[PDB]
Amino acid sequence: SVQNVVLFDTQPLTLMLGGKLSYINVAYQTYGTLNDEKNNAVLICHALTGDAEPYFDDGRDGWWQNFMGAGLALDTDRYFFISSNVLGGCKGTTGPSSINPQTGKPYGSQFPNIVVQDIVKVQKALLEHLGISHLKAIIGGSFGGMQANQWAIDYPDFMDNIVNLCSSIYFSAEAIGFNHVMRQAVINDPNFNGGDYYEGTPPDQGLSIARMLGMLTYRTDLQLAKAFGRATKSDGSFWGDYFQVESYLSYQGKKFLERFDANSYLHLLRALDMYDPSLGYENVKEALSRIKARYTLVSVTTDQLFKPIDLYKSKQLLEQSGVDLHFYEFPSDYGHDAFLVDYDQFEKRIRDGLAGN
Amino acid sequence: SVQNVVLFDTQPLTLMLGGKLSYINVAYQTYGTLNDEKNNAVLICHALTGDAEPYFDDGRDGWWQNFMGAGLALDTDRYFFISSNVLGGCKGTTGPSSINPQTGKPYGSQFPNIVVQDIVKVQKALLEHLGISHLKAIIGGSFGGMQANQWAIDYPDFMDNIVNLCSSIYFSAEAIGFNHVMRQAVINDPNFNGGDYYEGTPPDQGLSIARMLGMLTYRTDLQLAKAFGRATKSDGSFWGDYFQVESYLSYQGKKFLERFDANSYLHLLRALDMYDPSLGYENVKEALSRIKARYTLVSVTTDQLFKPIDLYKSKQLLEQSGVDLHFYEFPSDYGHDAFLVDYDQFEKRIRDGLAGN
Repeated sequence: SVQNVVLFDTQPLTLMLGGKLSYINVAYQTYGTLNDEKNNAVLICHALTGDAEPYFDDGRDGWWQNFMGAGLALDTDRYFFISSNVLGGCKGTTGPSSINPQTGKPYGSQFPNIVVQDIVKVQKALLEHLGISHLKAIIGGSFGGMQANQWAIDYPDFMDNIVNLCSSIYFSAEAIGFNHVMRQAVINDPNFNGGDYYEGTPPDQGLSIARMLGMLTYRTDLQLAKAFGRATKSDGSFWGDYFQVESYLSYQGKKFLERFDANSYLHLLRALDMYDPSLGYENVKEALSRIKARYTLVSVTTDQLFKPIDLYKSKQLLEQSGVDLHFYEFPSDYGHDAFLVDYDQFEKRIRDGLAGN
Repeated sequence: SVQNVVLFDTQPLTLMLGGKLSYINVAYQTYGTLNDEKNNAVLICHALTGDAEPYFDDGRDGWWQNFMGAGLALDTDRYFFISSNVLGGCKGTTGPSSINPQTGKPYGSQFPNIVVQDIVKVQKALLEHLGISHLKAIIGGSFGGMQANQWAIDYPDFMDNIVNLCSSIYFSAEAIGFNHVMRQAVINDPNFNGGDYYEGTPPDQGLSIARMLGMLTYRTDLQLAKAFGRATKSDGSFWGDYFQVESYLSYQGKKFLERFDANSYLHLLRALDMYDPSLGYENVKEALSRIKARYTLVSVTTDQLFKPIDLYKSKQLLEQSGVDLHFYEFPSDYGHDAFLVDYDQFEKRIRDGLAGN
């Protein structure tokens, strides 16, 4: 039961890469109870395909369901959580599928290019609307960790703690490569129509293929060996699903189409791979030297997307700027998805991160 | 200047998965001089996108150019090398782009499904034609290593030495996943026309995307970080090439179209991921227990496609069947491509492998 507010109505959002957006709807949810001191507020930043709803109490499973709730690491008895769909998203916050106020048709190909710096400005405006003037913590994994990192730079005294799970401050060359293949799969779909597909058939073939590729970067080869190995589908096909792992990828690629928009996927992939914490500052050292928060950074050693090399490059850059840094690492079969799955290994890191330990 | 011979004319090749092929042209090349004892013959088996020409002496660069020649690891002063394009290929040996003798049009969608067991039967027939009744060695990397492995099983006393570089006897679940995405990229190209595209526009979009994905599995993230890092293209585009790594992938994907056929790519991907040395035998242990050759297996520890987990699973299976096994491993920035690039680390392994050391 997502909440909504229209912002940037009387003054547009000026985007880092140029051009502007007006009448930005922000979809968001809150959980728990803000205390009298108002000192227990936590911002949750979602990952690439996440949305405003990490948790439900009524029987549904949110994207962080088993990590969140009464007495759990994301403790709804303790904190007041705010979670919002990013600018450029497709689950309520203004994105390329939204109606362009200037045309009455979806933005589509006309949606401006956005970066994490824009996304966090929208989140700041939301918190201003909600009357939250300081945060106990900001927490996010993956693309959400980049949002948390950017918050730490842009609003250095606004939060006590930053909890960055499984992200680096720069995306690797190889990871850019995967994003590139995913974008090209979408854009070369015969129904893409340059991004203006909303009045016709959507680019389902390309988006489902892109999603399958993304999924192959999110866990580990060991996890897939355990789940499927070389099990075969009973009546498979050579040019379709023959192995069980192929069946699973095809099923999940198709299921993804029910919940995501191709243009949003393109815009957020580019925000992710373009992310540069130095943008708007003299250089990265100057940007990171702004950070005053207690900063927790967690590396999964088996992550195949944000690999240890990237996490260590980030660790070094943060240390070089004198960040109050607390770095932790461990292996997980779940690789990049571990921050969403491996509660046993993340529980203490999250609990301690939020609390200032 | 490839040589050609038509085989399986008076008796068709019966394929493992059913159905038959007649009038199979085999494109091949020989190098060096067969000695009077005829005991210096070596079969080279090419990898997924390789062909019959690993070497040229006239100025051109073959696919194994810097490893091969006078006094080099693949020593053309010492051995008589035979190299042939695989069944299902597109560089001279009968494949889906070849004319179907029964229709006068390319096989296309009518090309039968093939496996490594079929490919090696064609190679055996070629050697019979050439009057080679025993080999000093068989050598191949990647998909070529699978061909070498299969030779060792099917014709156990036909060769002294087997040199298997960077392949396992089974493809992993994750690796199957990548093949699946690559196949779907091709098949969902608007010009694929179910595989019968030869009279129209070829599926260039899908094939170039598939190739880009393949390339991201063939080296290492470190190698890409060294080559490109986050360097940008001077006048890039958001939905096209923005980073230098993207430019490179797009350029190489396009260049690949000049030399490869989409249907061949599909057929060989399936031969690779379906490869099962137990096929036609009671089980894998029975199959591998047939091997009598001195068997060299090399693992690149940084290989991101045939990962150490797979190479060790293979090592164990070969040992369990009492194979005369000689296993070596080392890291390389070039990962799966190291057997084609990293001469410094492969030179001794190849030299020793061929010679019976």
